[PDB]
Amino acid sequence: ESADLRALAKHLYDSYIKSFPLTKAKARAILTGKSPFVIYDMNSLMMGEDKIITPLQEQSKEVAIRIFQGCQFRSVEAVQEITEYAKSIPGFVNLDLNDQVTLLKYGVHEIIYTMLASLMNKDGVLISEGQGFMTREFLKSLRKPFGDFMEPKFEFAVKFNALELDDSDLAIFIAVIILSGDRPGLLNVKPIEDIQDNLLQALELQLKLNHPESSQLFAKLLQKMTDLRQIVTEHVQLLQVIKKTETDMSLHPLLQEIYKDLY
Ligand SMILES: O=C(O)c1c(Sc2ccccc2)c2cc(Cl)ccc2n1Cc1ccc(Cl)cc1
Ligand SMILES: O=C(O)[C@H](Cc1ccccc1)Oc1ccc(-c2ccccc2)cc1
Ligand SMILES: O=C(O)[C@H](Cc1ccccc1)Oc1ccc(-c2ccccc2)cc1
Repeated sequence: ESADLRALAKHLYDSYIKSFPLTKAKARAILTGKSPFVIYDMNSLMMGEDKIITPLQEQSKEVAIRIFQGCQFRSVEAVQEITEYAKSIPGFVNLDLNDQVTLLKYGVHEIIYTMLASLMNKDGVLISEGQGFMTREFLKSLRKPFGDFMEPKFEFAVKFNALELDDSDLAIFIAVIILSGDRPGLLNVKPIEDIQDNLLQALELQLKLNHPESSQLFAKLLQKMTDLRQIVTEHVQLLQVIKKTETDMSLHPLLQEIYKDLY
């Protein structure tokens, strides 16, 4: 029933609003003008780092290393809030715990990038809960291989943002991503597909109601999941070049655990 689906949509949204201080609405409100300092080069980064506690040993490290060490902090927090949102998805806590961990290891960064897109435009990304703006070309200018981390997230975000989703849309779309039945190592595929198919109905209903003059938005949205797997795939391959060139780069053990036996 359309009444059941709108209930599921509403449930996911209320749960999404509860778990994620980063919302498209707030991000868009900052990019609309409804103030942030701009890091566009080395000089402006140093000025800006002050205006956004880390040990002195970590502070004395290379700029490139420091930028990706610090994003890690918001990253692991995202993985925790994403994990809690997952549990609030009907049926998920009833999956086998091995399958719960597997969907979540494969899914968290696709969601992180989906939510990250709200903060990017074709020129830069809102940082520090919207207080700052770091440019895409300055990220590209970082020492190799660091200059290559972010550029494929920008290319996705420009296209993902062109669809003008609401948070109420994204609440369902990210639930769909977590409950993907074809992740490697899933024991019970069909209970997972059982929930997702029902989530794909909610998402379809939600797009027809929220985007009535856009007939194939659903199709475009579902394809972006291919973009996200490719961005994770690329991102992980880059982490190993970072294990071979960089050593002092302090990876976070939860990120280590997620990136084990993955793609
Ligand atoms: O903590 C931040 O605000 C931040 C950071 S941390 C940071 C930012 C600028 C200078 C030093 C550290 C970050 C780094 C990159 Cl390459 C891209 C986006 C970044 N952001 C924005 C961001 C938003 C959400 C999430 Cl999960 C991670 C990062
Ligand atoms: O610091 C945090 O707890 C979160 C972590 C998080 C990151 C991605 C998805 C879910 C959670 O990161 C944020 C990133 C941006 C923002 C934000 C807030 C207001 C306007 C724009 C961005 C808030 C939190
Ligand atoms: O993998 C992740 O969770 C993050 C994702 C992310 C990266 C930038 C902005 C928002 C999210 O990307 C990273 C890139 C490099 C590193 C890192 C940290 C310490 C040592 C080596 C690499 C950690 C995270």
